[PDB]
Amino acid sequence: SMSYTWTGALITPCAAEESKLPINPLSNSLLRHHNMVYATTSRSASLRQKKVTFDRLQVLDDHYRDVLKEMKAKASTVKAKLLSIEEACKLTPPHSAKSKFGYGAKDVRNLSSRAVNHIRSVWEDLLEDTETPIDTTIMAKSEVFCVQPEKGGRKPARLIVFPDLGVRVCEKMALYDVVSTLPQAVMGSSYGFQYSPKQRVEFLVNTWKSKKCPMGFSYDTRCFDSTVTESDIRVEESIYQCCDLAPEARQAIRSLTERLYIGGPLTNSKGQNCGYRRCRASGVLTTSCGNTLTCYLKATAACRAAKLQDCTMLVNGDDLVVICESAGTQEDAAALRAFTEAMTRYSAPPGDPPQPEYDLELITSCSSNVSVAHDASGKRVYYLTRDPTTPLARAAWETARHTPINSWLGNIIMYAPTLWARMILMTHFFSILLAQEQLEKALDCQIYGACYSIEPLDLPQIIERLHGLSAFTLHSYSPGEINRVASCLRKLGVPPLRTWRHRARSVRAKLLSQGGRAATCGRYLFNWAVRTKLKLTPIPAASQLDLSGWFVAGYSGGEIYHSLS
Repeated sequence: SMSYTWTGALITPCAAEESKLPINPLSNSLLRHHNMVYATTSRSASLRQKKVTFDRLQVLDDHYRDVLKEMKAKASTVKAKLLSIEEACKLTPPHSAKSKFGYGAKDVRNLSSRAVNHIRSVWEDLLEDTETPIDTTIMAKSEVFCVQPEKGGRKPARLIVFPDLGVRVCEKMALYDVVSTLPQAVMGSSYGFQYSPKQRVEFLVNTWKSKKCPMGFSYDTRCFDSTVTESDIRVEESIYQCCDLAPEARQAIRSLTERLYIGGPLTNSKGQNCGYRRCRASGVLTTSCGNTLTCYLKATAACRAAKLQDCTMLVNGDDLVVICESAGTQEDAAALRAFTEAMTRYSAPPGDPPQPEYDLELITSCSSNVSVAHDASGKRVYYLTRDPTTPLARAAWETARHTPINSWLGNIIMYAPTLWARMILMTHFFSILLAQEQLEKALDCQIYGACYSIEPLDLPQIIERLHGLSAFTLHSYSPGEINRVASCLRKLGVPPLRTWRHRARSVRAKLLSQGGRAATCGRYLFNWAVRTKLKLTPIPAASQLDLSGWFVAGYSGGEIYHSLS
């Protein structure tokens, strides 16, 4: 069964695609090697198509089936509520794709008579048609990367697939509660999305220390979505069906599974037939939960085949980390081969093969690795961090162009404690914000496929809740970490880490100068940039935050918008 089949209709853009970074002043202040920062366009989509299109063989064994039965037994404890139309409408992001039926996302959120009526009619249809494949749009995704180690050697665009806005509101009705609460229920400590960065590094470390003589490894899969088989999607459904569901909810899931999730026609932006899909659609609500479930099922089966001892997993969609138990160096390298050849039977061959690590800090996952620093107390605090090449690169983009999602905002949130988000991302953007009278404005950002609307003035307490107060006091960062950031600041052409210190003093003074919530940003965020430190006490607004539904579930192209209605 082919992941995709094509007709020859192109993957068309719906608008004008920008490919290169503008030489903006605000841009160049951050990053001067602007010819290194590109964005993806539909021009590279056929390259991608060649990567994602293959025939997939799949052979399930007793291990797989044991594990599946164990997951279903736990999913049987779940009682999932059916959402009301209004409820699912509220969950729709305001700048989500308009419906081909002359109503939009802002219409849905407003309960526009028209939108609501043909959401209803779509729901009705899901109950009375169990067979007809639902149409989908296929699109080249525009993302900014920095170029790489070879020649100018760029990633092709990712392909997104999504049904109509109406179906997407329906998916939410039938399945939001299921995909929000079943992953934790089935996978427990291993479901990665339940974790704020603090909690995530805490789990990783505690898992590590709990071991004998720990061995760990990431496992990258080649184009995961393309490997998800029709079987995979049906089995996924068999798990959902173990929930207590409402009768309509149950037929809705059964219909969506047959009509949408397992495959269907792909249409371009010109309304032409592009071809057929028989694997995971990136942009349906089940994509994150289903990927996580499927990954954790396959991984856990492959462990037992590989005979790895006392494994623990952290699964985030298709990103898999495994901390387990060394049996000797050559033995370990041999079981890691087995895990792979077993994953390959399950139709999940590896990107570049898994490599046993023996330092926790060496293992990468979710584009991330644990690192160590010290708080003001000299006490060693663990934190999570990554190569800043991509974040800074996109930071360079959102500076020079208006973008719907400001990744930097999310990046300062998730990577509050990191050297590079503190010295560059915080400094850069706050000097901009201050020089533009735009601190009180709220900007949209994503955390785990979920959109929030946040005012940057509330960044210190959001950072304290998630990361701790030490994330304003960290120093003595590790050598290699420091050496990676600096090495990256060269590549991108970013002023080095001593440059950013002065700029910070300047804005920090400009921030204190304003009192109110502004000043507490300057005092807390940029306290690193002085030696006569102010001293830092718990912020009153910290505990009074509603950070519910923040680190509960992942919604990768699930179209979720948790912020205020």
